[PDB]
Amino acid sequence: PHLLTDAVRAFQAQSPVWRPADDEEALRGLEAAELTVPLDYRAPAGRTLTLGLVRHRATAPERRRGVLLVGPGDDLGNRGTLLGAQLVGQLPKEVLAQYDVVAFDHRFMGRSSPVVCGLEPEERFWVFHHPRDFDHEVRFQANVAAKVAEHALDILPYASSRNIARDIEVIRGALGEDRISYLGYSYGTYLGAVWTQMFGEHADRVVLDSICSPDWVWRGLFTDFPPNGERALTRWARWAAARDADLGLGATDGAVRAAYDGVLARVDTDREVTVAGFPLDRTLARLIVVGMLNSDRNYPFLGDIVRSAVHGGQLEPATMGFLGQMFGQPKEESGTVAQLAILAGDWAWPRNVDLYERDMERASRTHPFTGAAMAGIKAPAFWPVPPSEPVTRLGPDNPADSILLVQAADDMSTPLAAARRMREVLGDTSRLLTVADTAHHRVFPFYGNPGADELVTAYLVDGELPAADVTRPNPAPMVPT
Repeated sequence: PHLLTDAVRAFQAQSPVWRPADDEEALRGLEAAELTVPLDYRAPAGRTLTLGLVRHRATAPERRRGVLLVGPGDDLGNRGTLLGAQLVGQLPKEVLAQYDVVAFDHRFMGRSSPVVCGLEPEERFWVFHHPRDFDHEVRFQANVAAKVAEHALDILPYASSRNIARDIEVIRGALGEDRISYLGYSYGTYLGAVWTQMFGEHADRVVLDSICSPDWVWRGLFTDFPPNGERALTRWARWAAARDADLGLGATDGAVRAAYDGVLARVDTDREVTVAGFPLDRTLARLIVVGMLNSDRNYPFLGDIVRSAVHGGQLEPATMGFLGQMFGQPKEESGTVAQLAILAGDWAWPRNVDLYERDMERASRTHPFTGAAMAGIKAPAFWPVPPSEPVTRLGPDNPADSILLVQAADDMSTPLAAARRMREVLGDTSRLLTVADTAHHRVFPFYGNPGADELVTAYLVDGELPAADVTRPNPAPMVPT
């Protein structure tokens, strides 16, 4: 493989102009800047892109250590600039004191040359789409690919994690830094692994939190999910069962699950279901739950929602503002497009349609909650372009001086097994912190776990790393150990 260092250097001589980020409410309080990046690092004198950056700036100039680059989004499809805004509001004070926090939207979405393809609301849910039947899902997923092929064919070969890692190198040079620190979540942890593997001599301190497995690229991300979906739903049901008095579900795990399986049984036979008067289809009856299960702090919201879907009408006013934040508005399209483009642009998906039917039916049976939706046919199976480069070979020759991995032991979308595999692959330059009795996605700083916060802060501020992997407890667990 090739780094294309010459092309990167050519774009590292930029000096962006920063101003207040006044044109978007969520970004007020930050500076913004724009930066240029080649579409194809094999063609540095050819077509270019613009990336949108934001920055906070270290609050203690006399204690400034460097810049902390935020991975450009957590879950693939989300905006890195918005993640940066969330982080500026929640990182430890002393991190904000010693680091310029810099965030960005990666190529082809949000504030960075977004690509739009005329997707319908339902097609934006292509990832967790629950199938009517296999033949109908084939048509659905193939038709998503078609719309992206029609409108984005010219950039699809250049949607890759390796290109985003080169984009990071351009950002680093444009900031004038020899070394940068990095904080990433979910897909950002795969990007962090790739960028350090390629360019890790330029890493200072690296924190990866809620870990994508290195062996997932990229259908494994889907097919490994349903068992973790099942386990996370069962954990909630154990919590709900002990609270039968206050919630409307039963007093055993199975009873609460049966209650929920009843609302699925309905949507899967086209019988009507709503929660707040807002209607639920085959996919939403599942996706709303999955989305809630990204933090076990949401367990009461989920009790509220499942109760309202079974019996009631009213939602508690807390549950309303939290649902309306999530859905109610369609998912941001350029983020869906870039997600599609990267999942298929990094790696060639199986294209035989019968493998996917076999897998869907096997998974529908063994893991009913999300098995069909995850193991089934997906739009990358019909992708119009192949990857331009091999996938990055991650391994223990990673040149980063140190990498700290942070992982909730019971997290759903990025499970403990994934973090342990990343730890194995990166080798002795990495260390893994496991936070016990915690089913939460994005632990530091969002969960407020004292042990994780203290360990990560000690690393980022003082460079302290444990001699070997460590565990920290959850002093406020949602369910017994």
